[PDB]
Amino acid sequence: SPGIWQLDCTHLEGKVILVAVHVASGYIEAEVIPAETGQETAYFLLKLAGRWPVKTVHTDNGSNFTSTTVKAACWWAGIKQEDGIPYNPQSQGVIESMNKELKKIIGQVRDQAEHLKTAVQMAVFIHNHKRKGYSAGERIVDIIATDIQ
Amino acid sequence: SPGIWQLDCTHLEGKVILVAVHVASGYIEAEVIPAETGQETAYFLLKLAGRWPVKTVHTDNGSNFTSTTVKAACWWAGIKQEDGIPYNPQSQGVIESMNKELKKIIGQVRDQAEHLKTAVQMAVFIHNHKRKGYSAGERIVDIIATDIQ
Ligand SMILES: C=CCN(Cc1ccccc1C(=O)NCC1CCC1)Cc1ccc2c(c1C(=O)O)OC[C@H](CCC(=O)O)O2
Ligand SMILES: C=CCN(Cc1ccccc1C(=O)NCC1CCC1)Cc1ccc2c(c1C(=O)O)OC[C@H](CCC(=O)O)O2
Ligand SMILES: [Cl-]
Ligand SMILES: [Cl-]
Repeated sequence: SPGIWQLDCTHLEGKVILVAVHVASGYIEAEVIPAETGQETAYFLLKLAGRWPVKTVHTDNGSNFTSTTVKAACWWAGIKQEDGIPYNPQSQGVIESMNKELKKIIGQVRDQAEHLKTAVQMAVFIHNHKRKGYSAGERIVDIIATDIQ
Repeated sequence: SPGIWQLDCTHLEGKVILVAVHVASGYIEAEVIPAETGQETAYFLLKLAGRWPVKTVHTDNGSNFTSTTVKAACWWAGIKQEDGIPYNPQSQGVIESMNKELKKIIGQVRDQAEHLKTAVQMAVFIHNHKRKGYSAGERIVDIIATDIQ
């Protein structure tokens, strides 16, 4: 569980927001891209895995699961690439709610930036710092530190 | 010191590599940009502070210290923006050595990607995972978790 992440792709303003969620904590990273491609996904995972100890990624769709570019990045970064089938139905709901939450935050900050990417990074900040009490940022660090010890 | 970061800018292939170093751990994040501008620096800090609890940033030069765009991002993200004067001369040496190390790693991976940005992210990965025995990635998480507790 310390090492398990889930990919998630959502759309706004004719652009794609690619999100990785640390399952156990709810901590996220995100970026705006013109379109989801294998190359964009591969690069995003390479970034993520240099920053956090990513053991397993549940891909967001079959195209990213299939993509040899994505598989190559997962190989490079030592990530187990897995499907994203919601064997637990709770997971669909969790991601749906998360996408709705993020879009709400982006709306709340949208006038504070010209570019969507800026607003998305503001939303990442607010999401990760929000106390639910601990924040997602606190939880991911505690979970991983506990694992290291 | 859990919240103290240092900016560092280095050049390769006619491009700029912007680096943030977590001082106590040596953990890094980095990006390739066409040129250092206040806007590029501001966006980079916004990303960083959404991902780690950034309390203080020692800016890499006087232009980024002065920049009202950089100050705006530091205001937004709750970061204390400070100068980067090496009152401790060991700071110069540490950064210079870090730049040399990163460039060495980039060279070792350079043929594994067409684009410099990919090679830089590979270098970030290798640097953060390298055991020196703990890695910088382990050190940052331990330092921050101890602080939360
Ligand atoms: C078909 C993929 C292209 N490329 C093939 C390649 C080209 C030359 C040498 C080796 C390899 C190779 O297969 N290397 C092993 C893989 C394992 C991790 C690298 C690798 C790559 C992937 C994603 C990227 C890249 C790059 C790049 O070549 O730099 O560049 C930035 C781009 C940014 C996101 C965006 O713009 O979509 O994401
Ligand atoms: C002079 C800065 C331009 N901008 C002014 C602005 C424009 C409209 C509304 C508010 C504000 C405003 O001052 N907001 C408060 C600040 C506090 C954090 C945002 C803000 C900004 C900064 C860096 C960026 C941006 C953007 C943007 O407007 O989206 O866009 C992506 C760009 C990517 C890096 C690159 O390409 O250089 O980094
Ligand atoms: Cl945080
Ligand atoms: Cl790591």
